[PDB]
Amino acid sequence: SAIFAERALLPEGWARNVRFEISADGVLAEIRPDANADGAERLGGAVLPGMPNLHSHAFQRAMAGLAEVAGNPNDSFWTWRELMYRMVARLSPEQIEVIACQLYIEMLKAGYTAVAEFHYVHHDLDGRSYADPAELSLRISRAASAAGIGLTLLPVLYSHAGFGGQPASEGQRRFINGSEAYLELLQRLRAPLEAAGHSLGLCFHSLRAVTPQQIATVLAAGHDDLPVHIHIAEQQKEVDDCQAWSGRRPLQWLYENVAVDQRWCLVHATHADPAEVAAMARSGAVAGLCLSTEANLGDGIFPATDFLAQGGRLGIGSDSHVSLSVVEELRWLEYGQRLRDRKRNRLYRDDQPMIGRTLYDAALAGGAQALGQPIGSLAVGRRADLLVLDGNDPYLASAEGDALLNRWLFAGGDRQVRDVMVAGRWVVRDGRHAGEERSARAFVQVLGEL
Amino acid sequence: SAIFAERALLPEGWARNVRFEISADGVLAEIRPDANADGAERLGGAVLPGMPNLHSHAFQRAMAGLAEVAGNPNDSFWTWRELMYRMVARLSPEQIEVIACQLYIEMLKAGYTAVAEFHYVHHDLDGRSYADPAELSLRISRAASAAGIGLTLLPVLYSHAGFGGQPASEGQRRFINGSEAYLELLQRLRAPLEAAGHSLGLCFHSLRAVTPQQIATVLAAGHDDLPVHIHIAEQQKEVDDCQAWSGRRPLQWLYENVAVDQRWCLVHATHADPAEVAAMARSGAVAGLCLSTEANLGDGIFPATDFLAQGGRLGIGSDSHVSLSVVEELRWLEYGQRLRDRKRNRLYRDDQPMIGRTLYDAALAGGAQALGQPIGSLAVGRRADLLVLDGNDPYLASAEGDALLNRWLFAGGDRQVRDVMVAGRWVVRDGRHAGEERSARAFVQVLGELL
Ligand SMILES: N=CN[C@@H](CC(=O)O)C(=O)O
Ligand SMILES: N=CN[C@@H](CC(=O)O)C(=O)O
Ligand SMILES: [Zn+2]
Ligand SMILES: [Zn+2]
Repeated sequence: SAIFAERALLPEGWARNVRFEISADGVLAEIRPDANADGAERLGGAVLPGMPNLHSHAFQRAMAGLAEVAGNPNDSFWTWRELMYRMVARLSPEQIEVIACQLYIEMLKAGYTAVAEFHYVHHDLDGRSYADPAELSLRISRAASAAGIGLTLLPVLYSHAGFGGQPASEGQRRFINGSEAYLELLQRLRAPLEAAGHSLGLCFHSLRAVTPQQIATVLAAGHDDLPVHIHIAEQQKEVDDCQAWSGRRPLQWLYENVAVDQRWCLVHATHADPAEVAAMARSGAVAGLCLSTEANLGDGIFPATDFLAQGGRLGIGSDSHVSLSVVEELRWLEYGQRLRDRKRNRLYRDDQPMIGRTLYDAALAGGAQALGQPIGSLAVGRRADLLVLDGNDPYLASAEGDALLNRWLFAGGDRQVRDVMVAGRWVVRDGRHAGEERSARAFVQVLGEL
Repeated sequence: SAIFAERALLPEGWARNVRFEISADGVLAEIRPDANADGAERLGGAVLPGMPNLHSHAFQRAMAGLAEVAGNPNDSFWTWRELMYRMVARLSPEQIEVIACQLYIEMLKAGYTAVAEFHYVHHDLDGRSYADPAELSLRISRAASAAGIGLTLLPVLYSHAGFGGQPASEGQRRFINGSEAYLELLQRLRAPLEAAGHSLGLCFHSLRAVTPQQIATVLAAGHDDLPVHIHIAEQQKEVDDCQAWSGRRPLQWLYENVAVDQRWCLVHATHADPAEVAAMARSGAVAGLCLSTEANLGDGIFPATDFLAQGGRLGIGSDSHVSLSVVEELRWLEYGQRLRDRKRNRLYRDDQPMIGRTLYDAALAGGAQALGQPIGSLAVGRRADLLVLDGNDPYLASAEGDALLNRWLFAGGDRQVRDVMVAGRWVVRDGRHAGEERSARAFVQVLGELL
């Protein structure tokens, strides 16, 4: 089928009167600027590539905002995690699926067209495996199918409570697999994920949760085409503990011991010294920045200006899902750099002075790379994932090109996203998703159960 | 008239089945918890007092988001300011009113029910006064009335380009009044403002823009019942320059030379050292925190936890209007403290662990004080200014009490605000303002004219 955009952000920049042909399998087949609409569906506003969400723990949306209660004069990431543990202890397979489906609907409405699910809840309530060990992974895939969002599933290897292979704690029992069970899970998942059109990646929870020898095992297992994700250097405590264990910082240790490259997504990477920042940018790995969660958890501020100046690659994730907003993540990525430096206009390129466009270009590319999917740009052969902004909005209607990105990302909000397409299929129209009522009804029931 | 809420945040806390009686003049006449909804409008979700917006420069909304372009390797507040000066040089009285009306509609949709307009654009393009010196102030009052938002107009005394009574620059010419002209402007405004149900306050632009003697003149002029607002200590450069001028920091200087009290709103106050924070808290002045604008301009992070812990009073303002969101300001107020300390759950009270409720309670109280209006709480004798959240939203519907505030402020957004009432009149219903279509058409045309 064909769609027609008066304005669209193409790989070479903004274009006018672009007619897109989309094949039956949801792939961009033809892109012609300066064309006639000729029968094609005339879109209602400016068209951009959809934004990949490169980091998600779906079930956490259920408790989003609920952990904002002072129980200590020094509440932190670590007291929060205790609360997150107590909540994950109670989740049934059915509740996990309902929460995921609801979350993916909200993601779509925000302009996220594909998600990397960093999925570590594997087993039953007492830590025993389900009859089908892939139970919860399969439910995540079905939820994504139900919402219609792109999906890279990252089943997570989690084995230990801390550096040096500390025994897993009771709070972590639903997460735990040895390497053999983990590799078997990856194998079980190939057939169903392939049928769904969904993607797969390798994933270590963190250097706290797996041993160096386990990393070696998984990396030698022959899945050499898959993305590799890991939480790293999010909290100073992890840095300190790594130092006491190895005499190295986390990112420093990773680069000394593992052949980190473009396959890799380093989630957070918050506490990266100048040498670590340099190593990251050189490697072509993607920094997975989750700005709203990092602020919510008091993680700190990433050295994004230094990283970007050295050619670093990044993308955004909603992580704990306290925020589901492309606008908020990109805006406060920039604003955090401004608050630190006490200056404006921090994240731009030598060839691109526009801040919004710099942020959007970056997150699109990093996100696509991290998910391992053919997305993040409107070019022939890429998947037809896109969003349509509000053409009747006075700020956007009066703006042109990159000025329009600035109006949206810095002066506007989520409501300016009106229509959302994933793999050639309209999943949000005029702010509405066809599954929203049914999902909200099931979701509110689950919230009551929790 | 009468409305009925299944849940409402009253001054004593959350209550159920609250019937509100509203007088003909839009004042809360009776508030009855655990009542029935007979002959009263059944409200569609949780009811909260409306949020005062304690600091606004309306015209800046027209340029919001457009100054996000690297022009230098390390862009400054002062390069932005020159950019703002460039648009102000073009604004007509009509454009001013149209921008303000549109802005105030958007504010209402976000849950802001009253605004303090920190208004310093006074004169014609060449710096000469309009035939009616109050022309542009009156335009602001007329726009607030068209939107239906509560208004405290703060005409700004602006006389100088810098400490020590430096001559004002050409770019500042539309702002400039001497003390006597400013005081006459205040007198001219009293009748039309009261006729519209609007309030007035005293306002000095900053310590850079007025002299100590001008401050003394204005404060001695007999308007002892009005709020007093001032931009202070926003940028490190102002701190450095004040120090070079007086041997004192800006807040330190103000407290040493002026009787600062509960009438005062100190806008930004970002660079406050420990002694200055203590003096602010002890004085009962309101800190006017404009979080989105402060982040956008790279001002820095206010010591909100230290200030709050000592009994400090605060409220929020949208300032340059890059953001129009009660959610965003309160959320990033807390989050800024989290990023600085690398800890969670920062702004709480000894008697209130709930972060959302701590933030809302504080901003309501400080906002109301700073505006000098009878707002900020649902109590008999206060104005019927309120918002209704979305009762169909699954996050809110499944929450009770302060948990509901946490879901909204930390996990939700502006769209959860559905209905908004100011002075007993519905001005937003189901997310829609009746004047939005007319306003947007005039507004988009003005944007075309300016840009
Ligand atoms: N924001 C971090 N969340 C992590 C916590 C961890 O790294 O242990 C997690 O959900 O597993
Ligand atoms: N955020 C700063 N705005 C101020 C600038 C100033 O203090 O000169 C203003 O609009 O007057
Ligand atoms: Zn994570
Ligand atoms: Zn201001």
